[PDB]
Amino acid sequence: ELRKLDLPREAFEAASREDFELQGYAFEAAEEQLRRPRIVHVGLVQNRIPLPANAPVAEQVSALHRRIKAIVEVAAMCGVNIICFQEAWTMPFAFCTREKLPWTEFAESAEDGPTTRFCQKLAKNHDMVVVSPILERDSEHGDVLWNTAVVISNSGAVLGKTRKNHIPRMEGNLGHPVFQTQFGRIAVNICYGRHHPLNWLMYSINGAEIIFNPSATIGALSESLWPIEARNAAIANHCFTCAINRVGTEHFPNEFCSGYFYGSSYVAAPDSSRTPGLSRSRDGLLVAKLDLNLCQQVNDVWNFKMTGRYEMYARELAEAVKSNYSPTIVKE
Amino acid sequence: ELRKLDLPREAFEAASREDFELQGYAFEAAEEQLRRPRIVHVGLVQNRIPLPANAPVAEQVSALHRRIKAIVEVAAMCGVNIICFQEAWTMPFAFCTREKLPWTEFAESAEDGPTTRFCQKLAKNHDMVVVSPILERDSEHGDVLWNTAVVISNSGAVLGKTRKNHIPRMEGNLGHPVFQTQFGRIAVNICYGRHHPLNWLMYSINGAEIIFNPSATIGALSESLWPIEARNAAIANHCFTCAINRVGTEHFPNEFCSGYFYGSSYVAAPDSSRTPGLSRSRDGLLVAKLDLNLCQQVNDVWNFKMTGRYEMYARELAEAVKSNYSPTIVKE
Repeated sequence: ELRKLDLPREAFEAASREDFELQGYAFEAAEEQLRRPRIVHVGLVQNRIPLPANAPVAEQVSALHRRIKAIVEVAAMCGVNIICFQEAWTMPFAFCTREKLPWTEFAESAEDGPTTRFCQKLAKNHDMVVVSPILERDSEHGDVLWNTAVVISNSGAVLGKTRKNHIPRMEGNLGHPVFQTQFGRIAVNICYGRHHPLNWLMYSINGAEIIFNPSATIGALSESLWPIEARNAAIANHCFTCAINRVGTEHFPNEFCSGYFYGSSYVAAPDSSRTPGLSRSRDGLLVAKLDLNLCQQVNDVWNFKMTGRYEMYARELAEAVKSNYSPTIVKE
Repeated sequence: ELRKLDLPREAFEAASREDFELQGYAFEAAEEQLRRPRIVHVGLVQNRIPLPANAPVAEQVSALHRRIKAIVEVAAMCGVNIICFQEAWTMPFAFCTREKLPWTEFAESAEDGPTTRFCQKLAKNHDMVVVSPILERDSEHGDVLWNTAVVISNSGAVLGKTRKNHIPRMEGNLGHPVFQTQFGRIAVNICYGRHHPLNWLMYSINGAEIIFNPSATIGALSESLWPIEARNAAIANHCFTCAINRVGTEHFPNEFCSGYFYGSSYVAAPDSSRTPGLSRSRDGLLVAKLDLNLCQQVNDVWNFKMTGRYEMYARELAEAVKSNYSPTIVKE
C-alpha cells in the first residue's frame, strides 16, 4: 500500500474541470536515511482521441496538442519533472502501418515537426523533460516510417530519439539508447517491446534508471499480461518502469489493416511494489514520486547485475542463433 | 479461474491420512479442438523436514525419502507423469554451502548416490519422471560441491543432471540442458536462477516445454517477488513454469553461515493463467494437467521467438560485457 501524495487542491480542481483522473503515489526508501534521496516526480498521461478517427489530421493533431497542454499544466502544479505520453499519442491507432494515407499525413519529422516543436515549448515552459512517442517520417532515408519516441530536455532542446525494437507479426535500427537528463537516466521501451525481457535488459545495462513503456494495445489477452510484464522488468533490472496505454473505443476502421483500449497505466518499482492502475476508460494523469536510489536498498539484499553472467549468455545466445544450431538436449 | 480436477477419492483420503494438502487444476485449450491435445500431468511437492536440523544425516535423509514416497504414491493415483521436489529436498537448508560439516555428509553422487537410486525405484514403480534437486559431491572433479538436479526417466534410467547457474552474493558449468522425456521436454531453473530472465530464456531456446523452479527461499521481499517472476517467465517464453518452495521453520542454525519458508508452490501457463498457490505452512502436492500444445493457441496471437531478434541481442550483449564498454548514452 503506497503512500498517496497530497497533491495540491489546484491540481485536483483543474483535473475535475478538464475531465481527467488525477492520482499521486510515493515510492520512498526505508525511514532510516542510510543513503541520499534521489527524488524525481514522473507523470504518465493516458487519453482518448478528442475527435473522430476520420477528422482532418491538422485538427486531430492540434486538438491532441491542446489536450496534452491542459494535462501537463496540472502535472507542473504537482512538480512533475519527467512526463511521458502514450504510444502514437497524436493519432488514432491501427494495428498496422503502411506507406499510404492516413499514416503518411500523420507522420512527422522527429527533429523539427510540429509535435516536437510543441513539446520543446511545453518542456521549456514547465522545466519538464517530455517523452513524445510519434509516427516518424525519416526524410534523410527515403521517407520510411518508424514508430519513434523523441526525448525533449527541460531546457527545450531535443536530446534525441529511440525507435520501436520489436514489431508483432519496420524493426528499430537504433539499438538501446539511454538519455541522461537532469532528473535521471531514462529510456523508452515502445509498445510490444514490453513482451521482450532482453529489450528491457539492454536499456538497464546501458544505464536507464526509468524505463517508460508507451503502448497502444487491446483485448483480453493483452490486459491479462499487462500487470505482469512491466512489473517483472522493474524487478529483474532493479529499476522503475512506467506502463502507459491509451483509452477509448475510437480507432481507424479495421478495414484499413485487414478496438477497445483499456488504460490502466501504472508505475512499478525495483522492490516489486507498484501503483494502482489509472482508469480503464477515463483520460488520466498518474504522478509518481520516485527515489532513484531505492535500487541501492534492494541491492543490500540481491544484485542481479553482479550475478547475471552476461558474458556467458552472450556466448550461449550467439551459438544458439547459428543456422546449424542443434540445441543442448538430453535423451535416454 | 481454472477448472479444478476431480481427483480420486482415494487420493484425498490418503492426503488427509498423511497430513498434506492436495490440489488439482487444468490448463486446457479453447473448447474448439483445432489442434491435438498434448496432455501431461505434473506434480509439485513442497514439505518441511521431518526431523530436527541436528538429527543424524542417515535418519534425516531416509525420513525424507519415506515422506516423499507417501506423497508420490498419491501423485500416482492422480495420474502424475512428471514430479518435481523442492530445492535440496533431502536436507535442512542454509543460505550458504561450505566444504565442511554438515554439508559434506549430506552431499551425494548425482549418478548413483542413495537419493538418486531411491528416485530410480520410485520412477520405475509409478511410470513417472522424477526431478530430484540435491547437493552433489562431484568425485571425478576434486569432491567439489554443486547445487544439482538429477532427472530420472519413467523407465528408472538416469537421464542426466543440471546445475544451479545463478548464485547470490559454485556457479553452474553445464549450460542450459533440456531433457527430452516421454511426457515432454523439461528443464530445471534452480532456486535464485528464477531472478534471471536470461536463464529461463536459454532453457526455452534449447526446447523446454516445462521449466521447473525448485527453490528454498525466505523473507518478505522474496515472497513479494514470488508471484511475478516465474509467472512472467511462462509468458515471455510461451511455456509452462512450476514454482516450488519448501515450508516450515526448521533450519540449520544461522551461525553455520554467519528462517521461515513460505511454500506457495504454483504452476504458471503461457496464457498468463496460474494455479492458486499451495499453503504457506503445510506439506502439499499440486497436480496440474497441462496441454503442452497451449503455446500453439497463444502463437495465433503473438510469437515472441519469431520477433525476439536474438542475433541482435547476442551482438549487443557481447559489446556490453567488454572491459572498455562505454554505454549507449545521449546527453545535451
